[PDB]
Amino acid sequence: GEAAIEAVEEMERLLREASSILRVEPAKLPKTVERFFEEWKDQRKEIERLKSVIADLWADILMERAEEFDSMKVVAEVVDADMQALQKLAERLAEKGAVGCLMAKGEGKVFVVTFSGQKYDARELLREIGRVAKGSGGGRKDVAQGAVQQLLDREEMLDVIFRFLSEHEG
Amino acid sequence: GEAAIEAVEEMERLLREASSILRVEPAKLPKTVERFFEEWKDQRKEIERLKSVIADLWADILMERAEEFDSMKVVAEVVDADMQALQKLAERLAEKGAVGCLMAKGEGKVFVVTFSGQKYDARELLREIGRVAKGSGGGRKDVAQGAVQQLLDREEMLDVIFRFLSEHEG
Repeated sequence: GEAAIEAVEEMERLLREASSILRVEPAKLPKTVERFFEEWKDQRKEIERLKSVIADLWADILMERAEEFDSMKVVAEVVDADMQALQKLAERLAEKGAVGCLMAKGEGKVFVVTFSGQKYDARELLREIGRVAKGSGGGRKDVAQGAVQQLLDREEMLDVIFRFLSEHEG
Repeated sequence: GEAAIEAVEEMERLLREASSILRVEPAKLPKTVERFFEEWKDQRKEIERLKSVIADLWADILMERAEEFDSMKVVAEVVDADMQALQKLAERLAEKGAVGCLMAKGEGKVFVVTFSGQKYDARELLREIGRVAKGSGGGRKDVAQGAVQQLLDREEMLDVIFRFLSEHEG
């Protein structure tokens, strides 16, 4: 039973350890730990909130240079984004009833995305430009992910997508 | 020392509570109090970063709506922002060489932020718009914070900002 004291040291150890890495009286520890755990959870959601807004504004900015084709706003721009981003943008542009494609340079390859807020099909538009840039990908009707090897101009793009519009659907 | 035989019990509880809130065995507490604490600071950084990005984009989209007075851009708008935000925008907007004022509704008052990436002094201007919306603030030559009771329309703001520009132009 002489190990009943060596354990008491254990407890006092652990307490002061944690209690110290937060710079607080070992007696005001629980209170601050609770607080910190809260902030930690808040910050977690807050960051996720901010990430949203950024893609929001970002999409908005992308609409600012849109082209028109049958009252439809076509968006085609090269962007400094990772795929996850391009996807967060594709959706957003789509919900605004726009149609087009976004590309972004990746290491070794080019990330591509296509969105549709109209009857046209994302996947359909994607292949179409995929043939041009030499690559493939798939997705849904309103959004489509893809990877390619050649980076195209906003012109080359618009050109590609314009055909797809004037032809594949009317 | 009996008043100490319970003081030890105390720490057993203290330790057990902290452990309890971060859902971990007291043995493995400091390890966890550490990870979180780290992840805590990281988050705070990340958040402050995401903010300066929302700013970068936001401002970029405010100019898209600027009027011009003798080839200079003037931004005047009502935005959903807090004084920290405003100040973030004002600086960006001035760094891009623009004149103008931003106003946002708050708890019981209206926040004002004028700026000038030109010869004009942000303060002079604030003083002027403040005189009309009933309020005051201060700042440096290029940016200025202030509070006002009535929230101006864009017409109203532009109205003021231009009159001011015209006086220092004749």
